[PDB]
Amino acid sequence: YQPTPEDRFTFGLWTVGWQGRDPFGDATRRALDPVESVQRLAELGAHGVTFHDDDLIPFGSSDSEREEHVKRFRQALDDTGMKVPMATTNLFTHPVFKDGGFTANDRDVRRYALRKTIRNIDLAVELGAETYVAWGGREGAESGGAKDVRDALDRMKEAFDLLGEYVTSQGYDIRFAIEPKPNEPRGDILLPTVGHALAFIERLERPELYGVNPEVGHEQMAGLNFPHGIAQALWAGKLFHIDLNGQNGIKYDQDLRFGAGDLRAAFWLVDLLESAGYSGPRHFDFKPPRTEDFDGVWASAAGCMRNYLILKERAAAFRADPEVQEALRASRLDELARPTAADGLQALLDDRSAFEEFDVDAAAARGMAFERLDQLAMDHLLGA
Amino acid sequence: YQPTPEDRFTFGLWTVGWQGRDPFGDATRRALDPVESVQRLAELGAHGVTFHDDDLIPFGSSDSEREEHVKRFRQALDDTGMKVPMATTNLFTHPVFKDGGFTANDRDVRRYALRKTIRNIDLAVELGAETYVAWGGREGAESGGAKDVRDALDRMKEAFDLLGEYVTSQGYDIRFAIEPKPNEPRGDILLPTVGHALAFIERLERPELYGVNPEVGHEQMAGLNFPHGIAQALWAGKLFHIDLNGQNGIKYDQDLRFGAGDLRAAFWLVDLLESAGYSGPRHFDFKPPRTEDFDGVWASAAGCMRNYLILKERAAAFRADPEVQEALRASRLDELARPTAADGLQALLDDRSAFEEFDVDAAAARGMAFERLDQLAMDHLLGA
Amino acid sequence: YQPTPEDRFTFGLWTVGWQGRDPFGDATRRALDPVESVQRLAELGAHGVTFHDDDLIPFGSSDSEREEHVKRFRQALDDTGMKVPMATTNLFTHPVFKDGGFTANDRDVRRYALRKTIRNIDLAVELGAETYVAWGGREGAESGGAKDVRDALDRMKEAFDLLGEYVTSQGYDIRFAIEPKPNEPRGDILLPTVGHALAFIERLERPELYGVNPEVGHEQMAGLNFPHGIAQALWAGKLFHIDLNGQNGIKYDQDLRFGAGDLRAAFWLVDLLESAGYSGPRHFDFKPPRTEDFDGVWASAAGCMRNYLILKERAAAFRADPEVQEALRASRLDELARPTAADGLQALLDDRSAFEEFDVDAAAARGMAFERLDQLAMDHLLGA
Amino acid sequence: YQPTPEDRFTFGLWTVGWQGRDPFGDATRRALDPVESVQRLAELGAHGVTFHDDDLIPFGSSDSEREEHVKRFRQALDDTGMKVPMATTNLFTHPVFKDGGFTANDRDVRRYALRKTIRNIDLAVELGAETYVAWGGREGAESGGAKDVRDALDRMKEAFDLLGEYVTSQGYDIRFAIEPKPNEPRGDILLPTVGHALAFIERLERPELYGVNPEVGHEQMAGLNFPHGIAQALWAGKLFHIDLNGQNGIKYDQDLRFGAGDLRAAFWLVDLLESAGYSGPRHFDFKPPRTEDFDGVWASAAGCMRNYLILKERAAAFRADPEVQEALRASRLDELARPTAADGLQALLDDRSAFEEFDVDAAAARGMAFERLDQLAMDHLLGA
Ligand SMILES: O[C@H]1[C@H](O)[C@@H](O)OC[C@@H]1O
Ligand SMILES: O[C@H]1[C@H](O)[C@@H](O)OC[C@@H]1O
Ligand SMILES: O[C@H]1[C@H](O)[C@@H](O)OC[C@@H]1O
Ligand SMILES: O[C@H]1[C@H](O)[C@@H](O)OC[C@@H]1O
Ligand SMILES: O[C@H]1[C@H](O)[C@@H](O)OC[C@@H]1O
Ligand SMILES: O[C@H]1[C@H](O)[C@@H](O)OC[C@@H]1O
Ligand SMILES: O[C@H]1[C@H](O)[C@@H](O)OC[C@@H]1O
Ligand SMILES: O[C@H]1[C@H](O)[C@@H](O)OC[C@@H]1O
Ligand SMILES: [Ca+2]
Ligand SMILES: [Ca+2]
Ligand SMILES: [Ca+2]
Ligand SMILES: [Ca+2]
Ligand SMILES: [Ca+2]
Ligand SMILES: [Ca+2]
Ligand SMILES: [Ca+2]
Ligand SMILES: [Ca+2]
Repeated sequence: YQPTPEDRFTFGLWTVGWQGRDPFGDATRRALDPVESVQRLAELGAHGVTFHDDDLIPFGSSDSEREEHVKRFRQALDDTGMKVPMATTNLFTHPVFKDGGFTANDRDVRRYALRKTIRNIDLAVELGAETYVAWGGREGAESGGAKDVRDALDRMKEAFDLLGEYVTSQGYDIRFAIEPKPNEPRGDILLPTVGHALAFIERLERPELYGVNPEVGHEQMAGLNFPHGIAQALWAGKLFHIDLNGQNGIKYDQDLRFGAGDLRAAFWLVDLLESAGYSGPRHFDFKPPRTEDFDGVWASAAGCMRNYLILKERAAAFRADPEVQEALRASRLDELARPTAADGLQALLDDRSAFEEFDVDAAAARGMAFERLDQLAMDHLLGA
Repeated sequence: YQPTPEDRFTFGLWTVGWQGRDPFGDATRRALDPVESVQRLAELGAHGVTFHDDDLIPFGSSDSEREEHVKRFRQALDDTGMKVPMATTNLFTHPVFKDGGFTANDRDVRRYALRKTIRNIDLAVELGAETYVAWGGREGAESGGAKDVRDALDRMKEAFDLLGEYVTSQGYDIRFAIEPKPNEPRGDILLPTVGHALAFIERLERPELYGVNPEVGHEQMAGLNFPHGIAQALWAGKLFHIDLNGQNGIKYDQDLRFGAGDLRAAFWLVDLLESAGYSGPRHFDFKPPRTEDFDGVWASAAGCMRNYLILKERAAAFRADPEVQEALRASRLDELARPTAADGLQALLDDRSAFEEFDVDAAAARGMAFERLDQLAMDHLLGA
Repeated sequence: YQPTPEDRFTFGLWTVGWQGRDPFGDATRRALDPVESVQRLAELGAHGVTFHDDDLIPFGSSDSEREEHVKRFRQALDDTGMKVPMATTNLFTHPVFKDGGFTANDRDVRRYALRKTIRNIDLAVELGAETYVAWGGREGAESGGAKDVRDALDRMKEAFDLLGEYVTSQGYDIRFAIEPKPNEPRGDILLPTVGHALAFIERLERPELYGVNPEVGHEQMAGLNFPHGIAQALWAGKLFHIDLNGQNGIKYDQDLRFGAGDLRAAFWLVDLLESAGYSGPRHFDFKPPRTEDFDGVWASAAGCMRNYLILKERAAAFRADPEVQEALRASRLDELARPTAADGLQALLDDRSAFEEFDVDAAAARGMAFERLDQLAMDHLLGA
Repeated sequence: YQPTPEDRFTFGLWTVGWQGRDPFGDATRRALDPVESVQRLAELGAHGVTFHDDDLIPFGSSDSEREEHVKRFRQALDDTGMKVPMATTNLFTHPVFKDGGFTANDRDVRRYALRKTIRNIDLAVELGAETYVAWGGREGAESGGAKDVRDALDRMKEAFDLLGEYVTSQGYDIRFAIEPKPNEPRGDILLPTVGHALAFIERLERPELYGVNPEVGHEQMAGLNFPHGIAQALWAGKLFHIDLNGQNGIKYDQDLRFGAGDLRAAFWLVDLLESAGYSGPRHFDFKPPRTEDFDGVWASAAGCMRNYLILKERAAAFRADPEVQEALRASRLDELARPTAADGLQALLDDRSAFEEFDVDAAAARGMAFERLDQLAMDHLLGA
């Protein structure tokens, strides 16, 4: 279960570089130079790395320092063959963003958020990124009177439209991917789920430039089914990128390594990504637990890729098994894929077998055989 | 705090008529004749009533029985002055819908679900309903292999498109409102939140014919903020109807009376509905607890309306209070409502005050004053 | 992975016999005669069956009918070799228990609950049960003023003490096991978790006669860690029985088959039961989904046992693997098992290495190596 | 609604002194000198303040610095009349406690945790504290193999027993109060709820020296009912202290000001504390949101006390209202408080009215009248 470049495994600098500070605790690890992270990730088999502006160039850097940080990072990419498929802006750490970046009540802060984002889009394009993620972690509120949500959505649409106008004006090919999160750090965050983000994009001036970047743990923090949400994003043609990790139910964002947390949902997620032919990066946005030292960081990163590969094998074995294919037919998954009334409305209205002469009791008595199907899925996942 | 017709308070026959059966218990109340419910609700001050096909006409009724049930119900509406603003189809009780109505794996069941829905749309229009709700409570799954979600969304779009074609073909003015629910009775339900439902409608052939019918307790079962979701529905122009009740967090659907459950969210919800000028029915979809007898049913129904009216008074007093208006300005809610960059992209890019000369520390130091604002909101809610 | 009698797999009559009625749906399966269930379960490899009074003898049965129902059930046990290790009372279905059995506000109902329980304890002992479960599903409230909790705990202690006095007076060897549940059907249920139940037992007159019957899905409905709760019950010497099933997080009680839901928690649970040498029944309290017909019921029941057996194999392989034993030492699990200060308080107070000369930085720098350990656990669970 | 000394309102130095750092953000406020916090809290009407060792004396302080910090703090207490009723140890911030203090796998860390705790107990007693809180925020795990829970409970009992032996040996009158939390910062924390903590105390060598310090938001993070848990702690005689704040359901620990979050549960909590005659500190363990500046910190602290006082008034008005007293009788709360069978077991067994001649249907038909009672409670809370 060894990673290959074709696996398109990527990691954020902030994942393996997380120093272990939490709401109740100081750092447990020293900061990592991005150069070292790129070298270690490449040795593990990763194919790419992603960054926030402030992960790559320390906030408040001079132009000379900025150029030096980029130069060293570019050298590490060149030394390893690593790609930079995606970048994003830090609009959450600095205290100025305490009430948001794009939807801050203070208009001067909203303007500043856009200028900081635009500067980094230019850098992202220079490093070859195809996707630019927006995670509005500070957009939201802890109390009802603090944020009029319709006004905040107007400000959020305004900002995304300006960014769309900027990329179009520069002839860039980069597309945006909005990453939903339901809460944390704000009490409630705006566009809290993949559904809210999909609905919002359809009101933007150039919707084609935007998609979603769903994260396993985020949808799970709302107790939602992550593979279902990904299916709806795929159905919309909007799965531009994805963040893989684990989460143990409704609680704070744990960012466990992928495979940890809800193992069965990880299995059905990989089954769906592979069956649907998702072709973007398989990006891990996780945090090696603060209990770990540097050796445990790299073990945790390797485990993300290993788990994806084991799950890929088992889901492929499941779908290819003739006994599973027979069970899928027994459960009528083939009939779910056939149109309900390709004959048309009038034909349906005149079809007595659809109503007047439909034997509801006979239909009701037919078992769905879903448990047998699911135990074949469990046996394949466990290699039983 | 006495209801008036202008309050547009409505109730489902199945709410006050709920007999108290739960997963672990038999009925605690006798069935109510819809005629009696219409009479009692009208005496409490309600203005309208809603129904599923099977609440008004027992499933499997002959045409003569159907006509008789409707005749008596029409007489009660006429005797009381009560309206029927909304109706819906029962696509969840009968065992034939065990795997769904519109998204059942069995194609014959999907066709039957549409024929049952169409028959009731005709009746709804005859009774004067303006909104027809779809609640796909059986659409979903308990296991991963049982339902391919992209195929189910294709079947769901197909069904909604056929229904849109049917209402258009009859020249009806009725519009549809899809009611999201994240789970229960299925392990996970398709279109689980207001966001997913809004995003789905934008892929339908005639999106203008569809909106949402969000329910307080449903969004709260995903731990989401209900007033935020309603704000996004309003922002989209899609709040066609609403279901009001209470819920105590993430657990089974409690359907408490409105005002119970999360009282502060009820306050901010009524504040938003009234400020936004929502003009549809204020419909209660709740269940008087099974501990209650018939007298407690009517007390619970009256309490729904009373609570809405007390909250309406307190939210109006809050928004009208000059001290609150000053606090809103102190927290910059006025600046949230002003465009970020009406000057345009190029002007923003050339504005040094937005970046090069923006004093982030001075901006960061400015408190938002949200706690003072929220304690004024608490004082108004409590009449302190 | 075929069950043997030594596996002590048991099932409630109400599990495979569940007819599929839910809050929104009618039965999807015909009732099962307990005789048929005992025969089918025995054919699958189960070793025992459990019952509520009302599952075995229909509520309101005459003495002759009661004797006949018992006679046929005894014949089926004799025909199959099946055991009856545990029984319990239905104090939740009948409307008289709408506000509780032992803690009903109506005193006449509390007395009746005790008389109904006592009658069935006599029957349980006659059928050979060693454990009598109490699940106070109706003990609790939907509103604050409805139940004074200190008074309800007094009534609950009174009832358990009377039951303890009754078994002691008859010379029975049967012991009680209280099954916690946090909510559903009541908004909040009294003794909501294994901790609350353990604490309550320590205030009973004969605490030795009571233990707990924790259920996987119940603790998970509070988002608690089920193996941790079982560890605390074991630590207390109070794990008298256990209910095995699956649950997908915080939501209504799903009662999926064991292995479904949180698969990693099922793995750590079986690892703990086996390592601790738990010797009671491995009882499944689950509901085959209502999508299923009779064939799917038996497939679901078989899957419960299969999953327990696969997890038993993988956890045993994990603990026996020398590489895992080395990792456990690397993570200091051996040092967790050694007393902190067997040298005593004064020796600790005078030990400069414990404070004055303790190098906190050197200790802090040592990684815990938990991720490597956990990926060995994942590899064993998946057979990778 | 102005605080008085008799209200016993207290606050932790770390509450109003919280600098606003979160998992995704830097500090938004400068550190406060404890002297200033004591002065400001006293001006607001608080009566006492509490501390962790490391809030009062910076970690790694020399003896001279330690004495100076204490001297200035003692001067501020003397200048204001403020009390120090409770203290606790910081066993979570420093990286050495990354795997716990008392239950760290590393034995040297467990010894160090006890020595750090003992040093601060001496200081707490010198400052007049009556209660010493233990919050084992780092005791727990993110993965199954990392912590054997029975061994960790042995180590936890060992540590508490040594602390009990230490206070007894010094003749101190101080008692301990264990504060449960279900998760955060560890994936799952040991003794996750008030029930688990109560059960654990009953296994300690001197149980009389230990009680609980429940926190509103903590029990709510498990979706549990906080007033119910407090009722069980009161029933056990173990409510030694309490932490008051708000929380909006199951998610990360928000620590909102008291009254925010679940307002109805705050009402029933204050009703219970006052009716039961709880006589310990009404301590606020909350964090003014990081959106706020210093003025908003003091507004938030004042709001905690104001809300407690408004709720105290409304709950007292509720219990004193003759119409509410009549409703309580109508709902049989008086019968809940009467023994079920003071006549004894044999009298119950021979009482035909308890079984043979009990009319279950007549009893079942009696409504509980809980909705009318609850709407009187809502009307009192809102002053309607
Ligand atoms: O993906 C986002 C992540 O979830 C957050 O924690 O940091 C910003 C990243 O863009
Ligand atoms: O028993 C069921 C079978 O498993 C399924 O495949 O077809 C319907 C039948 O009723
Ligand atoms: O609004 C829906 C309700 O939530 C459900 O329980 O019954 C169908 C109704 O249409
Ligand atoms: O103190 C703050 C004030 O409350 C707000 O209104 O303006 C910013 C100031 O910094
Ligand atoms: O174990 C209990 C189960 O969880 C409940 O649903 O039925 C009573 C059983 O005793
Ligand atoms: O690297 C760590 C190792 O994995 C563990 O076993 O001992 C502490 C070391 O610091
Ligand atoms: O009460 C505890 C609080 O909940 C935690 O966050 O800090 C330690 C305090 O002792
Ligand atoms: O209607 C009910 C009344 O409200 C209660 O107080 O007594 C039982 C009666 O049945
Ligand atoms: Ca995350
Ligand atoms: Ca992410
Ligand atoms: Ca509902
Ligand atoms: Ca509804
Ligand atoms: Ca259950
Ligand atoms: Ca059970
Ligand atoms: Ca807290
Ligand atoms: Ca606390």
